[PDB]
Amino acid sequence: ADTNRTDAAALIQEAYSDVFLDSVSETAKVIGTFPVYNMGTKTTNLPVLSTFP
Amino acid sequence: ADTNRTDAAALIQEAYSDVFLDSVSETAKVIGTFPVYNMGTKTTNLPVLSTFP
Repeated sequence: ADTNRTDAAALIQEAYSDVFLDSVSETAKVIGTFPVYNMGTKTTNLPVLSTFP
Repeated sequence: ADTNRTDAAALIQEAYSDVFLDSVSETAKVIGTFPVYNMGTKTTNLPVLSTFP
């Protein structure tokens, strides 16, 4: 006879690991790749040149 | 041949001013005018002489 793993089982803890959770927040790929402007109010006016000399 | 204010318009932002911006005035007067009693409970009884011999 021997003390089996099933006999000792109450003596044995499970563990925990986060390896399959994401390590970092995503971001909008448009924010990552196009120019970003920090707005101070709901509407910003942006002039564009339309015709020239 | 001349440019104009209409051609240049997208270059021309409007200003903002507080000169006529007034908050509401405190027009309330009975608490400053009349005798004030600081109530300590929902109801206060005021005995008065009603009739005399």
